Amino acid sequence: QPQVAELLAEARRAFREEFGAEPELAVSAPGRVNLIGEHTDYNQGLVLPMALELMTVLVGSPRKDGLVSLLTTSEGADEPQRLQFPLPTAQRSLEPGTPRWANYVKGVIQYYPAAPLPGFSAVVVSSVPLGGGLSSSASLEVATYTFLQQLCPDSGTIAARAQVCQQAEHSFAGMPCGIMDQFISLMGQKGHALLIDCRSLETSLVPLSDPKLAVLITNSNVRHSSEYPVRRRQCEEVARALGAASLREVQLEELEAARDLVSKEGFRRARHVVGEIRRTAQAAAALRRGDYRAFGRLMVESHRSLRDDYEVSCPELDQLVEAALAVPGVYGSRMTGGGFGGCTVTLLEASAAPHAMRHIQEHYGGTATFYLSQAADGAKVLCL
Amino acid sequence: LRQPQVAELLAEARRAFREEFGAEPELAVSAPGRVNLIGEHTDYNQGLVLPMALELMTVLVGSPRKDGLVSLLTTSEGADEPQRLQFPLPTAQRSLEPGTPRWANYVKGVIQYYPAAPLPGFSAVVVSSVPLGGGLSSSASLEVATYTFLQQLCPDSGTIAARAQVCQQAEHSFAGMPCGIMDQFISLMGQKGHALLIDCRSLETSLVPLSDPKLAVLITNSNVSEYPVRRRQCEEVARALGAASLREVQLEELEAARDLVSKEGFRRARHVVGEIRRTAQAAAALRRGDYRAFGRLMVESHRSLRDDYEVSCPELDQLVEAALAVPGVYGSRMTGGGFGGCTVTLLEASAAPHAMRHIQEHYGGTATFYLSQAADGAKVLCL
Ligand SMILES: Nc1ncnc2c1ncn2[C@@H]1O[C@H](COP(=O)(O)OP(=O)(O)O)[C@@H](O)[C@H]1O
Ligand SMILES: Nc1ncnc2c1ncn2[C@@H]1O[C@H](COP(=O)(O)OP(=O)(O)O)[C@@H](O)[C@H]1O
Ligand SMILES: OC[C@H]1O[C@@H](O)[C@H](O)[C@@H](O)[C@H]1O
Ligand SMILES: OC[C@H]1O[C@@H](O)[C@H](O)[C@@H](O)[C@H]1O
Repeated sequence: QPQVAELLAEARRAFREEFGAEPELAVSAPGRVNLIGEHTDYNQGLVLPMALELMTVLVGSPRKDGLVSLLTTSEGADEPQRLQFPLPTAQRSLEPGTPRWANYVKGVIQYYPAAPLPGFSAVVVSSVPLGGGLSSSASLEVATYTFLQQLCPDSGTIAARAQVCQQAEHSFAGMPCGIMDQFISLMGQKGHALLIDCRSLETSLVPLSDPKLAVLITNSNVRHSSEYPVRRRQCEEVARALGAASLREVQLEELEAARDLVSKEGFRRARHVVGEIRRTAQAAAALRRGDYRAFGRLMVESHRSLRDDYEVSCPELDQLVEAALAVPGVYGSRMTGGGFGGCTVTLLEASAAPHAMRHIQEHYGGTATFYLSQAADGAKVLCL
Repeated sequence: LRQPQVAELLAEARRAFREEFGAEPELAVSAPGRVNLIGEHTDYNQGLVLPMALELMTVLVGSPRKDGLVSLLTTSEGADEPQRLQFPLPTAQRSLEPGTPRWANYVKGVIQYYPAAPLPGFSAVVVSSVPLGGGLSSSASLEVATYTFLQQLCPDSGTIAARAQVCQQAEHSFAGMPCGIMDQFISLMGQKGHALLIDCRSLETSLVPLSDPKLAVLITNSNVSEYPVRRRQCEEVARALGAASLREVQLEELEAARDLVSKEGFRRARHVVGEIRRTAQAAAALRRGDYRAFGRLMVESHRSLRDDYEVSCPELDQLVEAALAVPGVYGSRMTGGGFGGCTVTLLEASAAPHAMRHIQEHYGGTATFYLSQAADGAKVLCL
């Protein structure tokens, strides 16, 4: 996978060809994979993501124009890959429009809490596959936010940055996500997974640094997204039915006692959340002591839960997981992200990765892409 | 009440570097000081600590040299004279040695133990808003700033923890101060708006949010060793009880071994076992926002540090008592090694102005105040 220096150079060449000068500021923000703890973040639960070596790099310079001039080199983006617009004012504010990819940067600008924000020129380069479930969106948003910090440093907390980037995805991209993706992109540490408590936003670094251990990401290359807001609504319905603020304050037994207060579908939805939250806490402890096969088994429980109770999996994802579990050296595997496509995360012995890639691909009714990634750092400034 | 900003420090550091070396510095770096909310003298006992990084800071600017020489200048007034120094890099033949001035030992030690090569010569000026000798770990601030600087000359491979241990080894061998890992760890690991619960046995770390406009952290500098003796006693008591460190001992088991240790040694161990338990309790109190409970654990810590560990002094005890009389104050205690230094006070934000007035008026000396938030750890500054 491409490294920051190679990407930074690509962004510099493109900025030169496009604007005639060298960029003055450089910034990067990684993608992410969730090892376990799915569909718990908007339930104030626990998550265990790690930052990927896949990355977004932004280079640029301030302008006197009050204008924003943007260029992205990613081919999978909505055309046109270039866009320019004036800075928002108290009079007129930015508006979500076309091209779609620029809405992510527009939103971060609109909700940035510091002033005065100058105009700027910038080019975007990325090794994060757009729409593949590794949070290219969050990578883009956090990169933009980190870039704006160079033009106009902010005062508030890191959590505010995550919430600023999340607000943008809500209002300008129309996707009501949780804080997880933005948070891991901001808070990742290389050679570590990040156990995130989405109620208190307290953070715990769980070491992930074993040359014998590999994390295999498999993209199903499918994306069937309209049920995510439906699941979010169901969980809230069950929390009200039980007189609770969120499903995090609910454990299985209390859910069992109140079975008749919620719908049958609602009960299965809540059962995943309550069970995933505990599975996540168990996986963090298992990972601290190096119990990889225990962690792998918790990964498979998560997948079963996501497949049957939460119903956000799909045949492609299910087929990928089973093939992965047939390969020797695999500790566990499951879908990651929202579901209905996207990627599969697999914990396995590093030596088994080549064979795992061959076996998974051969038993998959479709084209599969693979990324072998280590735990990486979060957003950072790059000195040019 | 006083606190310089990063840009002001960076600008001050370049002016000094320009006046001294004739060119603009090429590299810039920063590393914060620290205040320990609770968990004192437990770190080298494999215990728990709850520090936060301060807005008080060391900024280092410099550039590589072709000389193979190191040229240093610090503008800190409390620094050992002379504040200018030049010396050659360590070689396979001759290695650096702790000499004079004392302050140069901190950078020399980090240089000697830096794990990467080849290290070029460099010029650098140090500026700092951390009071030297005030208990906010200016030493660790200087070391971590240095380490981050050398990473610019020659990036390292290892982990952040490895960087902390290099800076800790430097303080041991070149400063003659057998400290624990806490100060180096927080200077590298701090995150703004967060305290760091550090398990000094396993090095597990938790970022605990500290971001409440209703809550203020008041640091009081009294403006005023025995440390290696305390570390020795703890080791003396741990072997006597057949344990690797005081962390594996609970209060009741220590009472059984009363005849196995000296009277002083028993009191030392009683503090550690109780401080470790208080630190874990204070972190839990913080998660639920129970500031009153957190303040009480802070005051118990001071009592323990004053009576059993005896690392406080009359000035600190006077500052702590005055602070506890102020309404809105949750608790107060000494921080750092002791025998002087600063006092940390958790209080209602609205009470800060009165607390500073009350403490100052009832203190037999001139006191300095810092109203600080949890700050970020070491970072590179792009010039
Ligand atoms: N580097 C980039 N350049 C331009 N647009 C981007 C970039 N990264 C993401 N986007 C926009 O965000 C989208 C990613 O949306 P999403 O479905 O959340 O995928 P992911 O799971 O990768 O975040 C793409 O449709 C794209 O338009
Ligand atoms: N920025 C600086 N410039 C010069 N000397 C410094 C600087 N920071 C620390 N020192 C030196 O480091 C020492 C700090 O020692 P220490 O007793 O640990 O105090 P603290 O509690 O502030 O770390 C001082 O004795 C002083 O010589
Ligand atoms: O575990 C499901 C996750 O799905 C992601 O796509 C979403 O952005 C996150 O907020 C989280 O809900
Ligand atoms: O709480 C006592 C502390 O004292 C400091 O001076 C020391 O550097 C730290 O490592 C820690 O032991």
